[PDB]
Amino acid sequence: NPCEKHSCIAVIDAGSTGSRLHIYSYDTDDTNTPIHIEEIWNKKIKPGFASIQPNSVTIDAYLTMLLADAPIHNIPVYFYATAGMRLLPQSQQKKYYDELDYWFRQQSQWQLVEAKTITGNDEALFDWLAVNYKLDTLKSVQNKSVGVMDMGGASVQIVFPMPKNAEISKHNQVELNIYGQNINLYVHSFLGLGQTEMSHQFLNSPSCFANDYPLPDGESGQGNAPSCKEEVTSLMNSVHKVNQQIQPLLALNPVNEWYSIGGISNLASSQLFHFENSELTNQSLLQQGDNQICHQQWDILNGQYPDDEYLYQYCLLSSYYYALMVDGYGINPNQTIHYIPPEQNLDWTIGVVLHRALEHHHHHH
Amino acid sequence: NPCEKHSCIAVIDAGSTGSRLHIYSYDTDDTNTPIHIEEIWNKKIKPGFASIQPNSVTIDAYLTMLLADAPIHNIPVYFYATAGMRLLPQSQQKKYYDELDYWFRQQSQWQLVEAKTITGNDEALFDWLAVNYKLDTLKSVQNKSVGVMDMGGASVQIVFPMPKNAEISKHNQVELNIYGQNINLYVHSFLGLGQTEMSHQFLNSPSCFANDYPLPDGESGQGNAPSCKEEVTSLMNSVHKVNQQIQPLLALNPVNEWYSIGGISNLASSQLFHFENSELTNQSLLQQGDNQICHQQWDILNGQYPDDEYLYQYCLLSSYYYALMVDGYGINPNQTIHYIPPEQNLDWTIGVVLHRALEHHHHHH
Ligand code: MOO
Ligand code: MOO
Ligand SMILES: [Cl-]
Ligand SMILES: [Cl-]
Ligand SMILES: [Mg+2]
Ligand SMILES: [Mg+2]
Ligand SMILES: [Mg+2]
Ligand SMILES: [Mg+2]
Ligand SMILES: [Mg+2]
Ligand code: NA
Repeated sequence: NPCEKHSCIAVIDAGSTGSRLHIYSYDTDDTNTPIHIEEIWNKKIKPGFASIQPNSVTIDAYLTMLLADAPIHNIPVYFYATAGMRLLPQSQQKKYYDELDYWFRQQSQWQLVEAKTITGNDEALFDWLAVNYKLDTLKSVQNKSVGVMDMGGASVQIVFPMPKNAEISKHNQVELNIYGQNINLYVHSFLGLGQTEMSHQFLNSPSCFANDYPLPDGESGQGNAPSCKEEVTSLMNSVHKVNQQIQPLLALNPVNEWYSIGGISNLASSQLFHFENSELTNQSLLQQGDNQICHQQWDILNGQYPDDEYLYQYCLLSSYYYALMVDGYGINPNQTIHYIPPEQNLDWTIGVVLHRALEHHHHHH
Repeated sequence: NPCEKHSCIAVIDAGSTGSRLHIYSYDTDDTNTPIHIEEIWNKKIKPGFASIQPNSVTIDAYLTMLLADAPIHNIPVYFYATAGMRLLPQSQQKKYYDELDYWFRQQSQWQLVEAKTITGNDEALFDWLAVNYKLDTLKSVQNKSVGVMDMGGASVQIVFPMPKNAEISKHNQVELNIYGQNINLYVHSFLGLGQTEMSHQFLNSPSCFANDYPLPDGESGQGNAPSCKEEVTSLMNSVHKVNQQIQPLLALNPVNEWYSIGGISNLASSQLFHFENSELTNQSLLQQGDNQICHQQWDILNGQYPDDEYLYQYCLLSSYYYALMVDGYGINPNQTIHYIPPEQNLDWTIGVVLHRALEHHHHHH
């Protein structure tokens, strides 16, 4: 019974593809900042909260499915929705939260702190805090710059150390004080550039699918990762101006180690790829995707890798990740990108556990 | 009961935002081609079929809601899904159709002819047939070229007369013989360019929202339709190459009269616009959206136009329709675009009633 010996908190990541409940036990240091954070419960359900009908019956069944069987209920809960909910009209988001708030008003133990759609900049902050907590890089001032990417279904986040810059929007910068050190981060989220939303722009692009894959328009895949990559790069740069926004900042504030969470782990774990030590390079990702996936016959691939979820998109996703990281962020194709092993299902939720403590009894900072 | 006096057929348009059942009565001419087509039943339900959970309980409820109270059931039924279903994995589409097939197997009167996701090119053919049927332009050879656009949530279609060309893909050309005339059409659908999917790439663009509209990233709208239009044009052309594909063909094959169905009629019916005769020009649409919507204060607009669905997107949609029609298709900003009055809810379903008869007892043409 860990919550009889430690503080405990529930954090729900309500993302575009599903909601994942975490309960963490933790202790605190001399400034009442969480340490010894341990996950004691993890439950995920599908589909995304923004994808279910926003009526009482459906939302009530979904929250019961997510929460009722948790081992401890008398604890603070944060329900934070991300890019899936950001895509909806305000009226629709309000209907979801009104029904969710009603559901919690009928719960006598759960302590609902907040339920809301967070900005992609908050999500990026929590991404960086969660990964650095796990890497054990927060307790002391670092030799090296650690950058984090989160590759979601609807948005993608990038976040890295950068000194305050009064020429850049206040919304894209965060200063915090944690474990005795002052940290200044650049944060950005690109809504629409998550894998699900991006893919809906390229489904009839033959270069983005394995040979003979049946495209929606009745034509056939004819995969070519470099060509698909160039198409996705036009969405990255001509549309979203990722290069113009990110490249000059990384040039001035280089990152020594890149970590990624989200969907790269799922792709890179395919047996179609040869990666070791839970790390890849963009050049190897694009080359392997081109040679083993894009240029292979669809029917053969399909039968040969039967456990590979969204295998039909692996030519597209190899090309898209390279477009995003290389052509968008300007990362060198030969630079190592660490991905957190998929078994961990690491998300940003530990960031909430840490962040909520940093202002103590100041309520409006 | 019309169907005791006439042939009858049910056609379901299962689009990205909902499904609309029509039952038509009709007679036939001396080639057994439908004439005197009349709508005797129309029922719409939300949301889109591709948006409900694909299990027997939910699918069964949805088809029951859509079909059970129809006045006549012992007739052929076509269930044709469009771009909403095109966006999904093949496995997921198979789940939906396996459950739908099972549901129809428990029905003793409905005669399910086909239930499938049709290509955007098929949808574009039906778009042209349905509109030209309503305009009464099919029975005799036209001295005028009539073009049709269908502005959907996930795809948009364009279709216009074009003599058969050996240099253009067979998939984008259709020859038919109807009412004794031979008609040759160019058809194209752009998946990802329907309004819902398009909008997901611009939700954090301040130029695309009314002043002080709260964007997902925490920043404020600062509307400017020409600027928003140039952003949306980069998705049309740099990404989808609409201009390169369409403009040369319209240059060689001018359209004399443009008609649109789908979302234009919803937008243009707002009291923010001044249009007459159910027609607009792109020049006027972009100017009016810029000055009445983009440059206005969000809270004022929101309270002033309380019945306007998706009012918060009208600066974006004005800018996007211009980007698509002018910068994409190359239509002159001063060219009249007819929109079918919104009360009609005219879709492409009459196109199915006509097209199914054209090959008579030939089953593999
Ligand atoms: O809600 Mo997301 O899947 O992290 O873009
Ligand atoms: O399924 Mo659509 O809404 O006609 O693009
Ligand atoms: Cl298509
Ligand atoms: Cl955001
Ligand atoms: Mg996420
Ligand atoms: Mg292996
Ligand atoms: Mg439609
Ligand atoms: Mg969607
Ligand atoms: Mg009026
Ligand atoms: Na999308």
